Amino acid sequence: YTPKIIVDYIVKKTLKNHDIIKNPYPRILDISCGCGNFLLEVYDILYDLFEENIYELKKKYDENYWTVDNIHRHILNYCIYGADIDEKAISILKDSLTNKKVDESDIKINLFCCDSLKKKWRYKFDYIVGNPPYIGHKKLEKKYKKFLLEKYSEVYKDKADLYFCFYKKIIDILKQGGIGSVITPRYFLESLSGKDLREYIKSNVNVQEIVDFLGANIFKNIGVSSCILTFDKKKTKETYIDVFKIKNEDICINKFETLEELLKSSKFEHFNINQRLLSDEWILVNKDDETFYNKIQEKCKYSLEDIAISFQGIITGCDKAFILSKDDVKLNLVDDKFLKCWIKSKNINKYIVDKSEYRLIYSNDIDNENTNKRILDEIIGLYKTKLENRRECKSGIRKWYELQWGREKLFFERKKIMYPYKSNENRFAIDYDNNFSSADVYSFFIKEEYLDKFSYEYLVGILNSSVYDKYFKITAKKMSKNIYDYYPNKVMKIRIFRDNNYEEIENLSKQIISILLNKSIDKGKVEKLQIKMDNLIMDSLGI
DNA sequence: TGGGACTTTTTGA
DNA sequence: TTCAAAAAGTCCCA
Ligand SMILES: Cc1cc(Nc2cc(CN3CCN(C)CC3)cc(NC(=O)c3cccc(Nc4ccnc5ccccc45)c3)c2)nc(N)n1
Repeated sequence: YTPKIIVDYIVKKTLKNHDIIKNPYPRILDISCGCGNFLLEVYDILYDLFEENIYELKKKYDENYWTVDNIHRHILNYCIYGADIDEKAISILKDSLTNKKVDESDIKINLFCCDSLKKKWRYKFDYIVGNPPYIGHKKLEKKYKKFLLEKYSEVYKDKADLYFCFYKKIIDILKQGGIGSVITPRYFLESLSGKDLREYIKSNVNVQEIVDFLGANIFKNIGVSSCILTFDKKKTKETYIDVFKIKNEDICINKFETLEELLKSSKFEHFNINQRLLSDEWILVNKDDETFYNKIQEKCKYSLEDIAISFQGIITGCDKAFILSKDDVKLNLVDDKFLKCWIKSKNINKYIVDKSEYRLIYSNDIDNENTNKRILDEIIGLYKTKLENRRECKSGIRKWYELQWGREKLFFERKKIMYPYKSNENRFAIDYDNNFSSADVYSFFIKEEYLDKFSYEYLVGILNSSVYDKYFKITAKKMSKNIYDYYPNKVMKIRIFRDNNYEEIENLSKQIISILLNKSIDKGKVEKLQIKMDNLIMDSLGI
């Protein structure tokens, strides 16, 4: 059930400036009405609009048709259209619409109980409103997904969400100069699946307003990040997008009776984006952040991808059969050549890695099963059946006791920089202990030809700085509230500089490392050091 | 007695 | 062959 305030805002956004005198026959469609939250409000708005200009319509058009008593019949005959797949909800909505007036004379309501994505729509619509469903993967049928791939190939790929196709439908059946307004999951704004959908939206319609609630709990007891999209097919030359980006994600939607008061408040920020200048990922930042990002990009002559080699952690396929507590007795059964240090995301802090509390049995170095039979029978064999259900074990590529994705031994066993893949801040650490990690920690190492130009200490010094934290978070992908995705595709794009401040930055980073490593804690001074380093970085970037 | 955050491994390429 | 992205269900406490 969509919140009433958002429904009212969407309906008013679509219908407020409709010239009922010029076009007293508007077609407003809900594609996922369900109980009919949007359609009842549309009915109320239309009834008020018709009654306000009833005598003007009576004078302009047929005098006998336009009467106050006939408004209900006219709205139900020519104006309101709803579609859904639940017949009980359709009947409830039809009863609610009939009870709005209180057959007597051929009362007909244009409500359809059908698959909206498969219906052959006989005519397009002036206005479209609503909230497409959020049910995918588990709910879809094998035959249904194949039909989606064939029919909606321009927005639907692999395991993409269903509502993508709904966008494809809403644009297609929107009359020229019409208005559409929906509330959907926000994930398509920056996910790789939505690239085709975003291109389709950009090239087919004009986006007017984007309200981005980020991780705010819009829907009660549902963990979906929602956003409101308003678009039109009007012949416009400028096509600038208003963006209302939320600031406080911990708000509840009761601050005012109207969403406009919330948007106009300090809990939201507003900025304009030129649609023609949109990239393929829809960064959607304001002017100050854009200037900051542009200056940093211009100042830096190198990037992480240019000078570093990145990789993903070990994927064992069954962690319980290979990861043990470093104090476990069964580790006496394993030769120390097979044991490697193992860390988690929580082990990663700024500039350093916590001491490994776990050991990984690098079983790929076990050649035959007869020599190390004790390890296989008494440690790894406890999950052997599960290990045999892995894809590569079935295909015959991987032995049952081997790691499914053991990567390269030498990549991990070197000096390198590690970072968690999901964090609330930049946490890049130098690994001095040849630590191994799961896929929750990514790693990279400096290329040989860039070793003299760049050092690990300097890299972690600038990367953990507040400047680079803001710089990354500007374009970073947000998947949860206060949690960003630190993945190689976005991390390795980070640009880095090298100037006369290099030596002092590296020295401050080394001081921070030395303070962090020493057992007796005096960590407060690190903050002070950090501050100084940030200053230098700003002096380098002119910010 | 109800309500949200969390890391392992499955899978396309 | 192996990369890396993203899908995905179990749990507890005041
Ligand atoms: C926040 C919360 C959790 C909770 N239990 C709970 C907690 C935890 C984690 N803890 C442990 C203590 N800390 C060190 C960290 C937090 C784990 C579990 N079980 C688990 O079975 C568990 C443990 C680790 C990872 C995962 N797979 C997923 C992780 C993340 N995304 C996913 C999305 C879809 C599907 C699966 C996951 C499941 C259950 N109970 C209450 N009250 N609150």
